[PDB]
Amino acid sequence: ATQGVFTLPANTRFGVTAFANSSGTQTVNVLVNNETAATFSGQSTNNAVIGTQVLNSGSSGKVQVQVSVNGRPSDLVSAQVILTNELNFALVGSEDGTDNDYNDAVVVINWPLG
Amino acid sequence: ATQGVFTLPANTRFGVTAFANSSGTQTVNVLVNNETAATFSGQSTNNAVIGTQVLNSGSSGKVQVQVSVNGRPSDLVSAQVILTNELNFALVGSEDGTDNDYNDAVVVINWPLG
Amino acid sequence: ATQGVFTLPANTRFGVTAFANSSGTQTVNVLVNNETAATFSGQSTNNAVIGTQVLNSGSSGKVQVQVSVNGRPSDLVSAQVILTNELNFALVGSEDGTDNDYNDAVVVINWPLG
Amino acid sequence: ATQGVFTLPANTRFGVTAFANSSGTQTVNVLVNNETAATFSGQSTNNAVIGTQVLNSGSSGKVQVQVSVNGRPSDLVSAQVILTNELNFALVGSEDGTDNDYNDAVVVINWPLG
Ligand SMILES: [Ca+2]
Ligand SMILES: [Ca+2]
Ligand SMILES: [Ca+2]
Ligand SMILES: [Ca+2]
Ligand SMILES: [Ca+2]
Ligand SMILES: [Ca+2]
Ligand SMILES: [Ca+2]
Ligand SMILES: [Ca+2]
Repeated sequence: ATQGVFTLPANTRFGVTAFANSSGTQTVNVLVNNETAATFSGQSTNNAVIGTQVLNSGSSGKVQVQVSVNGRPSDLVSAQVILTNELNFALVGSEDGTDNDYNDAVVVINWPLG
Repeated sequence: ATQGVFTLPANTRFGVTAFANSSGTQTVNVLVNNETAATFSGQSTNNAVIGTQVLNSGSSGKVQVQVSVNGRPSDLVSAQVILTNELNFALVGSEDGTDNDYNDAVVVINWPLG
Repeated sequence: ATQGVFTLPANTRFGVTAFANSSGTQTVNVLVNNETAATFSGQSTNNAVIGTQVLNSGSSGKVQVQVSVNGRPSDLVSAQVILTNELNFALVGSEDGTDNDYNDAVVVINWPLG
Repeated sequence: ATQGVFTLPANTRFGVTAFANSSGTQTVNVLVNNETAATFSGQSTNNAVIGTQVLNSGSSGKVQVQVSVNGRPSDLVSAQVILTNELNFALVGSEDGTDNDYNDAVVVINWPLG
């Protein structure tokens, strides 16, 4: 199934933050309406917060997270969870190798802000 | 129901990261086996990271997130989500007022690391 | 925080199913736009299905689950989870006593159908 | 990533329930410790409960859900969510065709019981 794709409410600010847990350098791209809106990278085996940014979901509300290592797409897992019918988290994990820890880059999207 | 309390596997490293979205200064305390292990404080209405840390769950695995504003506890909402039977997120939102956006401090715990 | 309240897409069929795990007879009410749309009542300590129904979310999309035992409201916990940006679960647990298992009535709402 | 595989606490009763939403007849197999423990089949486009059973997770705690339609494996999506650190849901959706609704067979596992 497709993973790392989320429909947000239109014209809404959201946070996106990425964490690294890998010997390989992670690159995280965040697309809004199919155009890159943020890119983060780093290399940590201790959960470094390699990047954070505030974005707007725009007219479409379509947000996509992609992760690559050495130019090769990682395998993604994702879900969205909503608490008290108000607080939203879109969650992504990724695997760059064979150990299947799926933490090599972790991406958290949250809304609303403010 | 109790919120913000999570049982992690014992003796496991985990990440904890807090974001703020409120005019009030947020104080996030993270307890491991009922003792304060980390504390983050800050103010933002733009989802700023007010702190991040890596902790060990210890012998009990018991982790609790508390959120307060000027010493008064916020109302918490939380859940744990597990992707591909491996990647864990413990998620907390909090409300310091009446608008019920539950984003005033947002706390993300993730494991495993490395 | 309020629990057991969910905003569904409008005019959408959804499933609602209730399970019981308690010495007490559970009464589950499902409200659509603040009006009772289904009521399930039964008793089991073995996860028996006490009711299942397909309902329409109507013009508002507002769906609320209430649980009581001998007329006393149970304490609720809830969340919504979305898989592959398409498959939705609205999940409710409830506690009628002191053991905090939160399984006394378990309610699963799923959509889309068909 | 692997989907439909869950690690439950050992020697624990759990509920497993399957719903159908497809023109094709669904076959759901539930494995405990790699051995078939339950099997459900049926056709519905109205969320019929094609099976519900209480099983024991045994010494391993390993539970796997497989879904097929006239012998062809469906593509699976899955996640686990835990509410109030007590109430567990393991969720599976499946796609047998081209529309990517992922509801063709829906399987919900819940624990603890009683
Ligand atoms: Ca890895
Ligand atoms: Ca890793
Ligand atoms: Ca607020
Ligand atoms: Ca706020
Ligand atoms: Ca109980
Ligand atoms: Ca019970
Ligand atoms: Ca389908
Ligand atoms: Ca379908």
